[PDB]
Amino acid sequence: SPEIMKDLSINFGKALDTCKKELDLPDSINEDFYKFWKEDYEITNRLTGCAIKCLSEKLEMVDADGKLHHGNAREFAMKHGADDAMAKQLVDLIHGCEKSIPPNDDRCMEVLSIAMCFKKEIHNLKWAPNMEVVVGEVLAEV
Repeated sequence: SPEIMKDLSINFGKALDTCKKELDLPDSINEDFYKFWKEDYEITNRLTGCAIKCLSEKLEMVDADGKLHHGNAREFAMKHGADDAMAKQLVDLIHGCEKSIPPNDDRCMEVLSIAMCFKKEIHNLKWAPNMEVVVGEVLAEV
């Protein structure tokens, strides 16, 4: 029973814009980017990766509702559907990936490879939250 959108896409939008300006990303990519977190495509671009990071620091302009924060998605993921067991599994996975990749330090690369995994797996698991929670996840991670 959709028909909402009080102020979600807008926020994430202003945040993405600020980045594109600081990251210099042609809008063309802004669109293709959205697709990635919805299908199974891949932006495979160290740049689009830094973006995911930039957004994290933007958390202030992202969702000030008082839920999504560095190391806190459980609440932001619960409002959508990722309840306890879920949010826990979601975090236990996104993090599991971090525990999988070698002890690196390339946030852009580490955050990129995980995004592809965290989602892929969830897709074959059984269900799948909204691209929203998924984002607040990679972001809240760092």
